[PDB]
Amino acid sequence: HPPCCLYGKCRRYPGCSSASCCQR
Repeated sequence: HPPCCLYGKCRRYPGCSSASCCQR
């Protein structure tokens, strides 16, 4: 995947349900 927190914020690339901007 690219950066999952792009612009700080939580975009839906494959397996970024465990990015940290996604936790909120």
